[PDB]
Amino acid sequence: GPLGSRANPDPNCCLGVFGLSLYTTERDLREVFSKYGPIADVSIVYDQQSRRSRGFAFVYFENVDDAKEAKERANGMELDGRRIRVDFSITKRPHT
Repeated sequence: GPLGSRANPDPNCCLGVFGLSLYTTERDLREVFSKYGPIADVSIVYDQQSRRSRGFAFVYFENVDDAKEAKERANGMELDGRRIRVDFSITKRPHT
Protein backbone atom coordinates (compact mmCIF):
# COMPACT_ATOMS: atom_id res chain seq x y z
CA GLY A 1 0.00 0.00 0.00
CA PRO A 2 0.99 3.71 0.51
CA LEU A 3 4.49 4.57 1.86
CA GLY A 4 6.07 7.97 2.78
CA SER A 5 9.02 6.75 4.94
CA ARG A 6 11.28 5.50 2.05
CA ALA A 7 13.43 8.17 0.30
CA ASN A 8 17.08 9.14 -0.51
CA PRO A 9 17.24 13.01 -0.27
CA ASP A 10 20.73 13.48 -1.85
CA PRO A 11 20.85 14.28 -5.64
CA ASN A 12 23.14 12.37 -8.06
CA CYS A 13 23.23 11.22 -11.77
CA CYS A 14 22.49 7.61 -10.60
CA LEU A 15 18.83 6.66 -9.83
CA GLY A 16 17.49 3.40 -8.36
CA VAL A 17 14.08 2.23 -9.69
CA PHE A 18 11.85 -0.19 -7.71
CA GLY A 19 8.45 -1.99 -8.01
CA LEU A 20 9.01 -3.07 -11.68
CA SER A 21 7.43 -5.93 -13.69
CA LEU A 22 9.18 -9.28 -14.39
CA TYR A 23 8.55 -8.36 -18.09
CA THR A 24 10.21 -4.85 -17.74
CA THR A 25 13.38 -4.45 -19.91
CA GLU A 26 16.25 -1.93 -20.18
CA ARG A 27 14.49 -0.73 -23.40
CA ASP A 28 11.26 0.09 -21.47
CA LEU A 29 13.26 1.87 -18.73
CA ARG A 30 15.16 3.84 -21.46
CA GLU A 31 11.72 4.73 -23.01
CA VAL A 32 10.41 5.98 -19.57
CA PHE A 33 13.62 7.79 -18.43
CA SER A 34 15.07 9.31 -21.69
CA LYS A 35 12.19 11.88 -21.57
CA TYR A 36 14.29 13.78 -18.94
CA GLY A 37 17.76 13.95 -20.66
CA PRO A 38 20.79 11.93 -21.99
CA ILE A 39 21.31 8.40 -20.53
CA ALA A 40 24.74 6.74 -20.11
CA ASP A 41 23.22 3.25 -19.30
CA VAL A 42 20.43 1.24 -17.51
CA SER A 43 20.78 -2.10 -15.59
CA ILE A 44 18.02 -4.42 -14.18
CA VAL A 45 18.74 -6.71 -11.14
CA TYR A 46 18.31 -10.49 -11.71
CA ASP A 47 18.28 -13.56 -9.40
CA GLN A 48 21.53 -15.62 -9.38
CA GLN A 49 19.82 -19.10 -9.21
CA SER A 50 16.39 -18.62 -10.98
CA ARG A 51 17.58 -15.91 -13.53
CA ARG A 52 14.25 -13.95 -13.30
CA SER A 53 14.09 -10.22 -12.48
CA ARG A 54 14.03 -9.20 -8.76
CA GLY A 55 11.64 -6.27 -9.61
CA PHE A 56 14.25 -3.43 -9.44
CA ALA A 57 16.92 -1.62 -11.49
CA PHE A 58 19.33 1.35 -11.74
CA VAL A 59 19.33 4.20 -14.34
CA TYR A 60 22.45 6.29 -15.13
CA PHE A 61 22.16 9.86 -16.55
CA GLU A 62 24.93 11.95 -18.19
CA ASN A 63 24.26 14.81 -15.65
CA VAL A 64 22.76 15.23 -12.11
CA ASP A 65 20.21 17.80 -13.46
CA ASP A 66 18.69 15.18 -15.86
CA ALA A 67 18.39 12.69 -12.94
CA LYS A 68 16.79 15.46 -10.78
CA GLU A 69 14.10 16.07 -13.46
CA ALA A 70 13.55 12.27 -13.81
CA LYS A 71 13.23 11.69 -10.00
CA GLU A 72 10.60 14.52 -9.81
CA ARG A 73 8.61 13.12 -12.84
CA ALA A 74 8.79 9.25 -12.76
CA ASN A 75 8.55 8.67 -8.95
CA GLY A 76 5.28 6.76 -8.20
CA MET A 77 3.93 6.42 -11.81
CA GLU A 78 2.78 3.15 -13.54
CA LEU A 79 4.83 0.98 -16.00
CA ASP A 80 3.53 -2.36 -17.50
CA GLY A 81 0.59 -2.14 -14.97
CA ARG A 82 3.08 -2.14 -12.00
CA ARG A 83 3.32 0.99 -9.77
CA ILE A 84 7.00 1.96 -9.40
CA ARG A 85 9.14 4.10 -7.00
CA VAL A 86 12.30 6.18 -7.83
CA ASP A 87 15.16 7.56 -5.65
CA PHE A 88 18.78 8.82 -5.93
CA SER A 89 21.69 6.31 -5.59
CA ILE A 90 25.57 6.15 -5.47
CA THR A 91 28.46 3.86 -6.61
CA LYS A 92 30.81 1.93 -4.25
CA ARG A 93 34.48 0.69 -4.16
CA PRO A 94 36.62 -1.48 -1.73
CA HIS A 95 38.97 0.35 0.72
CA THR A 96 41.42 -0.67 3.56
